[PDB]
Amino acid sequence: ADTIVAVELDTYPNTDIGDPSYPHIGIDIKSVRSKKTAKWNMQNGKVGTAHIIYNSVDKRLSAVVSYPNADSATVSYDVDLDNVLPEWVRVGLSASTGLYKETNTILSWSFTSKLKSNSTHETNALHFMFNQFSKDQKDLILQGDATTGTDGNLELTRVSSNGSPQGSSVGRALFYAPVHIWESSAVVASFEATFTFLIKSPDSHPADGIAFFISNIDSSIPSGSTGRLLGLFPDAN
Amino acid sequence: ADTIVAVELDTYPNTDIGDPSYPHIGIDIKSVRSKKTAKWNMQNGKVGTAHIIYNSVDKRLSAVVSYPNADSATVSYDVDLDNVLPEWVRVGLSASTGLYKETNTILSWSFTSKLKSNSTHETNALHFMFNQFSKDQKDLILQGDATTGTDGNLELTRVSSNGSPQGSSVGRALFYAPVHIWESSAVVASFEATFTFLIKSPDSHPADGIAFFISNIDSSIPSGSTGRLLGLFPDAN
Amino acid sequence: ADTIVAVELDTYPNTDIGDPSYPHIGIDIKSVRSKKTAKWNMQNGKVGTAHIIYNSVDKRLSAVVSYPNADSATVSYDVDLDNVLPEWVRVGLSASTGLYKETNTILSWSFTSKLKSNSTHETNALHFMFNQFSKDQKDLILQGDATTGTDGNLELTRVSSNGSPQGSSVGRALFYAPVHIWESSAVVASFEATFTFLIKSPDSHPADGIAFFISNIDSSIPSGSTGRLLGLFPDAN
Amino acid sequence: ADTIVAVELDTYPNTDIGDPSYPHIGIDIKSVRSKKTAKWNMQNGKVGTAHIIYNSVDKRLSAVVSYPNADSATVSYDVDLDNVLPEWVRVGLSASTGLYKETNTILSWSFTSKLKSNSTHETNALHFMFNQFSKDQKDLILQGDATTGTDGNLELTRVSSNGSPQGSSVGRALFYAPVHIWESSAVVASFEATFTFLIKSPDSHPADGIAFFISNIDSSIPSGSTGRLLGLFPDAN
Ligand SMILES: CO[C@H]1O[C@H](CO)[C@@H](O)[C@H](O)[C@H]1O
Ligand SMILES: CO[C@H]1O[C@H](CO)[C@@H](O)[C@H](O)[C@H]1O
Ligand SMILES: CO[C@H]1O[C@H](CO)[C@@H](O)[C@H](O)[C@H]1O
Ligand SMILES: CO[C@H]1O[C@H](CO)[C@@H](O)[C@H](O)[C@H]1O
Ligand SMILES: [Ca+2]
Ligand SMILES: [Ca+2]
Ligand SMILES: [Ca+2]
Ligand SMILES: [Ca+2]
Ligand SMILES: [Mn+2]
Ligand SMILES: [Mn+2]
Ligand SMILES: [Mn+2]
Ligand SMILES: [Mn+2]
Repeated sequence: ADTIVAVELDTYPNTDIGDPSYPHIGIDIKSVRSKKTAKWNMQNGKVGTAHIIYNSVDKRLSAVVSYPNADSATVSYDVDLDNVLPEWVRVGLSASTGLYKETNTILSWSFTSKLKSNSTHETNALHFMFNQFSKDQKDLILQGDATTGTDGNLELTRVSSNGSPQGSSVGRALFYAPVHIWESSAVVASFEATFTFLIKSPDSHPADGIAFFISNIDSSIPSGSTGRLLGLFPDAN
Repeated sequence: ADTIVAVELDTYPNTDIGDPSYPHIGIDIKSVRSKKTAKWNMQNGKVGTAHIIYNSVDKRLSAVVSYPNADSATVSYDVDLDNVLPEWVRVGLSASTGLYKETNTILSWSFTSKLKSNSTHETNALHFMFNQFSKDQKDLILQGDATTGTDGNLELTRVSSNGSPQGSSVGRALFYAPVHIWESSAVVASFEATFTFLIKSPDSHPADGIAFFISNIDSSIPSGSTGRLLGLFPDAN
Repeated sequence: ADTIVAVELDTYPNTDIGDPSYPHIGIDIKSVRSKKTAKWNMQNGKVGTAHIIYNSVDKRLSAVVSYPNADSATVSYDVDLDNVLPEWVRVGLSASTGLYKETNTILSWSFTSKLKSNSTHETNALHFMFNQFSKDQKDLILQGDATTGTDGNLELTRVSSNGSPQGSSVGRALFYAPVHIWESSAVVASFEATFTFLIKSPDSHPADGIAFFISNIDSSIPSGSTGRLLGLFPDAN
Repeated sequence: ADTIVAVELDTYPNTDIGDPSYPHIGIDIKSVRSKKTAKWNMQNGKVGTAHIIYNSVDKRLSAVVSYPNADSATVSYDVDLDNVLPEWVRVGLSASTGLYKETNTILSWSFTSKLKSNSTHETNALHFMFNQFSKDQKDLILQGDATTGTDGNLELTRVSSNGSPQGSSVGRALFYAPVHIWESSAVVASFEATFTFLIKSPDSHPADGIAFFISNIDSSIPSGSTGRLLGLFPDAN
């Protein structure tokens, strides 16, 4: 099984699996049943921004999602990631559709990770920024239905030539290099991620969502994870 | 005026104004009587590192002070800086000596503040890093007894040619440009500061401390702030 | 007299002062008569980008100006800036109008300067990024007619409430802190600047241009520098 | 295949394959016979720094190698990397020993590449910084005899437990993620690399050198590349 820590932007309430009865953002620690959720006023067809931050001193994972001239939704959860994740991890973006569907377009993604060790002036850092995706983006491992390059964007799920999102799709984009997210002798370890997205549905209920995730480096899409499982979990427990 | 938020590295216990009876690190929100403290095992004559972090989503000001392969001291306090500080501030380093003394040497100092406002990708940022200070450090406002260029370092308090710290000294170094640390339409505002210091005392009785502070842009050393007031407060209330 | 090194985006050919007979970009070392110029196809009413770069190893000052889906114009000049400029300098943007006029709007500006000294891991750095300007931008010294905050933009020259650029205007925006652009013991000193602009004229010939400049820290707009002198030079020699 | 661009720090003169008869630094464009060299006063047993820079506007690859307060060696060569390299590359460090030997220790390594494309503000960037290497450095591909974690450093060639370098050794360390160093619609593409090394030889006769290189992503050490071929070339043509 993979170890997944994710920040989900869930557009479809699967009441039967623990979702709140509204679009929401949530912190998922190894289960799709979010440990904390916040009401999110998703704006169909508009470009939004999600900011995710964590540092080993506060041990608080927080995320803010906003649309220009709208209020933000923010959710935080106290978690000591050194007890949940392996030392080396891969980071990525995941999305899915099921009966209902929506485009899960990523227009930009940036990430920064820093390990500041005990003997200062011994920081290790990794930062990558994507403001354009190209047709053959060799630094991204694309899984499932994910593709790059259409209008210089990353399409996490299948969308037809005429712009229509397809149902029962699931895809993930993971950055190629392993990330050292924590290490025993660091006095401060922190990371921040930011991505802009465009979710638009034709049908009355967009589904299923987008998630920022951190996993074991060899993670792959689980069998049966389309729909409500966001291409992250094998079951809904 | 002046409004001060400071992270103090207090080496002398002034139990009459609320200090614990041991060297400590504390978060000072407009008063020398720290809102939160943590015991600090100050190592006389060794170079240590202080890391200060804050972000408006968590509204938690945290500081870590370590020495190469020694345990670190950490202190955190929940505070919404938008309700304490002006929008525009100046950041700096302060130090003082009283009847007892020590060298308050700064070997490097860096700071970073970022404001990610409402609109997709509209970020404002400021970053400066000094790993060596020159005799004519034009981008620093030196107040009191602070000098630069002695061995490529910043001396916040008076030291004599022979390397001996003087009593009743106070000095502060402020970065020249005003900093926008908060703004009403920012989705996320955050800052990080790091500095390495060397506190050395001829006898085993150092006083008074070093402090990283954020103040109104027009701040100047208050009268009588040597000693226990760290060059920061006018009184001990 | 001030010492000015500038990269001009000149929209009006003042043939009588040495300009080429077309819009052009040029490297100005202490004189408005550019040491090198390149033909520039200015696109009225479109947002463009200028990138300026220099490093002490190559001692080449280069600038590229482009508009999306258009060819860029680039100009380079070999100059050892340590022999032209003071060690400490202020950097800014300047613009002017004369009989003919245009808006000289800056939508974003970012700058990075680094001094890497001999004993490595002793780099000094300064970076600031502005993607939004506010009504009271305290970290910018505005000179002449320059104002900030209209649509979160920096207007270097006067433009009426109804959006009309005015003639005989000149204004400059300089970053507040002095910049150390070179120093005797650095093994590498480099800087890069980037700004996006929107120049639109109602009249048949926009004038006069925008310039990125580096000057002595106390520089002020010279008397008679509106029009063709870009608010940078006292005469046209 | 393989296509190699490298900056070599050559400590042993192989006058038969074109080396000057002194230790030198050189720019190698697909051949060990450097296109340009500069004399290097290699200081046995001291830690030195190498800085490599390149930007597509000037199309000039420059390198500076210095030692604390000693004169630096500089070498520059005009080359359009878009005509030599694939779009996607891997960057790494290489070293070898032959009949004579030395330690080829890397103490820190950082790299930064940025692509500023046509559209206002659409920049892609990659930055990694290693100031300490762990035994399990998962984001580095180690080829040959290179190992990490010995004292927090990268040993590119074989050293014995007692600190003695071995002959006929070759090893390379490549950053895990492919790097986009050039792209057809980029207005500006640039990269900077810095690394600190320590070359120590038991006798006063070190060989063979260390080299920073950029290659096709699938590059592996060529057969017989120990010694003078620096683990980079198959032959000496
Ligand atoms: C009706 O159920 C189907 O569609 C929804 C919405 O798309 C998914 O959440 C769910 O997994 C799938 O089984
Ligand atoms: C005994 O007092 C004096 O010396 C101590 C230590 O320097 C200071 O804290 C104090 O303000 C000053 O009055
Ligand atoms: C016709 O001349 C006037 O207008 C032009 C264009 O605006 C300026 O360059 C010049 O300085 C001013 O004297
Ligand atoms: C005399 O030769 C041997 O040793 C030298 C120095 O190590 C290498 O350059 C060379 O390739 C190898 O053949
Ligand atoms: Ca759901
Ligand atoms: Ca005290
Ligand atoms: Ca002109
Ligand atoms: Ca050789
Ligand atoms: Mn959910
Ligand atoms: Mn105290
Ligand atoms: Mn001109
Ligand atoms: Mn050679």
